[PDB]
Amino acid sequence: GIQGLAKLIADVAPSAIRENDIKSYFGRKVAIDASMSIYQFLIETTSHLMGMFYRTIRMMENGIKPVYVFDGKPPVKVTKQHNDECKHLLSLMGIPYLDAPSEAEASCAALVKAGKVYAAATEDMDCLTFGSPVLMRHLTASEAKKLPIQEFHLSRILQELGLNQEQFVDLCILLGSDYCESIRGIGPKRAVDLIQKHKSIEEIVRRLDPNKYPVPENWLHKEAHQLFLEPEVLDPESVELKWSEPNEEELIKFMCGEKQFSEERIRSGV
Ligand SMILES: Cc1ccc2ccc([C@H](C)Oc3cn4c(c(O)c3=O)C(=O)N3CCOC[C@@H]3C4)cc2n1
Ligand SMILES: [Mg+2]
Ligand SMILES: [Mg+2]
Repeated sequence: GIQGLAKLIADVAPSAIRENDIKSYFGRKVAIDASMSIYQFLIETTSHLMGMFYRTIRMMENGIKPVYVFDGKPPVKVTKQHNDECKHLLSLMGIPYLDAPSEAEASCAALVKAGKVYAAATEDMDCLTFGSPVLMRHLTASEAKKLPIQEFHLSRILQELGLNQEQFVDLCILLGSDYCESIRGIGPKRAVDLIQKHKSIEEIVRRLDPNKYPVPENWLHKEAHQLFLEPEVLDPESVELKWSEPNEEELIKFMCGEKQFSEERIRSGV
């Protein structure tokens, strides 16, 4: 995640965010961060299946064509069983899924950048740092929250901030990422100003007062910078997204027979 990034974009580049009704995404393909979704559904339980079933029905009823992306090896805990059960449900629902080689959000970004889908759906702001042109938030949110879809357009973030993607990555590192430490005492607005002036963490560090703003020791900022700009992602040319007919009888055998959900409920959803 990126600490304070959504708040910063709302304060300093508000035209990069649009709040939209779910009906406005008719006909669009979306790459869902399935790993972040199942985690949210979990926050033997069946809420990973309840969430995946109902939020997927919601997307399809609004004309959205979702593809679910699952995490691979890393560069409340979601288990192999949760992922396997969700994939089994997705297959019987006729919804496509992809296994990312590493972070799902980086591979959802790759699908958007390649033009395979319109947007990446995740609450994780790392998706923008990994370079997704469009990020949609609150797509899988409970109807109890009645949240609009919060869409971020990365090009307008870069445009309002007067930055390229390399500089934006260094800004996110200074904001506080999960790949390395940030510099203590430099807040979000000061980090924007420093990057706009000096462009890189390298040019900032050679200027900071070591008495005032020392940098972390064994700082992995170069490795973090490289992972965001060149992430390990799925090859979008190997992807052909297809959606098929849900298998109602098998969905009943799995959700009702094996997982004890209501038959009338599952049948009405199918
Ligand atoms: C509830 C909630 C809503 C939004 C949130 C945004 C960001 C974050 C933190 C700071 O960052 C991340 C957390 N996670 C993941 C990320 O990539 C990540 O960057 C992730 O992939 N998974 C895999 C499945 O297991 C859970 C993890 C969750 C936590 C959040 N928590
Ligand atoms: Mg992340
Ligand atoms: Mg993730």
